[PDB]
Amino acid sequence: SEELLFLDRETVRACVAGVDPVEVVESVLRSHAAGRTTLPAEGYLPWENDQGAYCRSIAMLGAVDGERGPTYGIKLINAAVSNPSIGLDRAGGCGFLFDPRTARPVVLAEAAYLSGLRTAAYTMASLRHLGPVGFDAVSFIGTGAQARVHAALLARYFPAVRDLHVFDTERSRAEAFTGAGHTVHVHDTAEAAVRASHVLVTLTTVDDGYIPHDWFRPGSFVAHVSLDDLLPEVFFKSEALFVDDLELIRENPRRVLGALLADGDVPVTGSLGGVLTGAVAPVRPRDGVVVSNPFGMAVLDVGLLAEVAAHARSAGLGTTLDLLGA
Amino acid sequence: SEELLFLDRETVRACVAGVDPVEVVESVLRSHAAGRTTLPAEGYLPWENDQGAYCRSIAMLGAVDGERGPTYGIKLINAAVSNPSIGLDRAGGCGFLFDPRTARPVVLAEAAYLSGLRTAAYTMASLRHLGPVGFDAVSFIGTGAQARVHAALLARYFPAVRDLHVFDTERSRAEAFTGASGHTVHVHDTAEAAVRASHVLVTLTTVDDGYIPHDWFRPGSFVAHVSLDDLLPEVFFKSEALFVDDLELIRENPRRVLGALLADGDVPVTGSLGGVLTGAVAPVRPRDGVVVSNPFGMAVLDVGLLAEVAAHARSAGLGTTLDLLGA
Repeated sequence: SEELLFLDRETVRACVAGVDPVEVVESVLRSHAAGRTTLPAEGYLPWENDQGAYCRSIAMLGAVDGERGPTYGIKLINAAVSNPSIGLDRAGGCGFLFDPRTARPVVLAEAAYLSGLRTAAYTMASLRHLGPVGFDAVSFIGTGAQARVHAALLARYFPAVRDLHVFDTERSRAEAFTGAGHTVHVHDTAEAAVRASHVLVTLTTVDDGYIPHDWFRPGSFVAHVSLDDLLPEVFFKSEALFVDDLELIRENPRRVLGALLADGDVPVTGSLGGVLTGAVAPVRPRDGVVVSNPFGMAVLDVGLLAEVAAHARSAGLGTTLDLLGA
Repeated sequence: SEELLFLDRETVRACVAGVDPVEVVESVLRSHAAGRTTLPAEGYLPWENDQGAYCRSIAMLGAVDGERGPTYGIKLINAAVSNPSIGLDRAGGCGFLFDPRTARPVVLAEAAYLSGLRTAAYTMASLRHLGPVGFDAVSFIGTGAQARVHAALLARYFPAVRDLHVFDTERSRAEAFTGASGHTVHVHDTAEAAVRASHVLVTLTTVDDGYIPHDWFRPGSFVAHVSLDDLLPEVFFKSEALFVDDLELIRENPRRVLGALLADGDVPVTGSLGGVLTGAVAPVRPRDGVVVSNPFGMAVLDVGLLAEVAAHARSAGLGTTLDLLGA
């Protein structure tokens, strides 16, 4: 017999509602800091569709030798730059978990929601350890699927947050955004949104940097999820600068922090994993801006899918696919 | 709005029955020779299970611009060396096709059978062009899932083959091996005895060290080196001819004996089977020596075959729709 536990997006959502995704992200970060994760070279398949738009499949294997037992899996994320044009999310795809004994794929999950949830759970972990204590407002630049899942996790982990201050270059999207106990304030300018609070999450798709140091209040934090919004001076003038994995950042010099690392020394304080293990002291905002610049690690998605699968099994959720059919 | 066409093993089996897998492999090999493929590096995740046995996941992406236009996909194939000793096929996994316009996964198939089928189809293509003509015997070293599908394709593509000469380090596996209905199986008690019993050998083991010297081969012999680590270096060096699938791809995996030899100096590589199929290199059939075929294995062949299977499934009304989103 050859079987797959199949978890569609609505099932993955239900499982995430029933587990602690921030606790899982912190556990995998501690495993990674201890050299107890494996992130092999990605499979990368680029092409151009018939309307000459950039398309790709990225196959991201990962292993966690973690705080329960070993986990093995893959995240497969595919994107077409032309998808939004025809009403589709840019990215879509699937994740598997592998049986430690037999290496068989035993779980298949929709993965594009789980990818956004992983990113938001890292943001929450970063705010817990490195953010201002007690912030009651958050600013978003960009108000799509990523803002919705960040807002959902703010309601779970930061109930003091009652006000979201949003800007989107697509004004109609900003006006449609409702969050998750949240009053939404739509601003005419990115500047107004940043100045309206002590906590910024950038969730754009921009290539050109535009956020100067001057926009931040003293005692501010930015989760640089979109990776190309902050001007170089913000990194150099930062009160503290925390990454997920400095080697991943250095290997991606098309993003501004990676580009700066190739020009010479940058004042990187450390990794959030380093903070979680006690290898580096946390720095919360006081006089300046604390910058969090995570590249994103598929070992987080593998760790989250293992927790989601364990929940699905004990709660009898999802469908069994027979791979043979007899 | 996120639907997969799901093809289980028996459904894939049914589809392969109605297509020409060797014709599909030859077509993709010609596309590959012309540079109308993309063959990224394979993704590799190895580990040690709690029995202490070698396990791995291999993620193999590929693209072909061929008979159905551009095709994109992946084979995810995982193996544990311990599986057979607990009564499971060594390898299992899944394949996808991607939409050319959106890149979304749109077909999911069981892949272990179709993996074996692709390997066997390349063996048949290699025998058609580079084998002895009219051979009526084949030897196998290793008698598992790979040998069963090789025997299935011998029955279709080389009906003259009446006798299979087999050896397995576990004789119970060799005794269990039947081939297809037109085959007589002769179990031999050593790998040498199996090799000397015919002029065509397929190595289907999971060994890491070479043991087959040049001396074992009759003159006018052929070896399909599927298992990649069975032949000693002297077999490559003394070969009457030596054909690869992709010489650069073999170069980039020095773990395997041919790759290792290319690292150290000159090896008499004749060319690729794709090169034979397009006319870039002359075929050499066995005459006085041994002809060696050493295919590393290329995902573009899996993607081409899965595209042909998926088109057949649609036409036949086979497979089930999965919803990736739900209610």
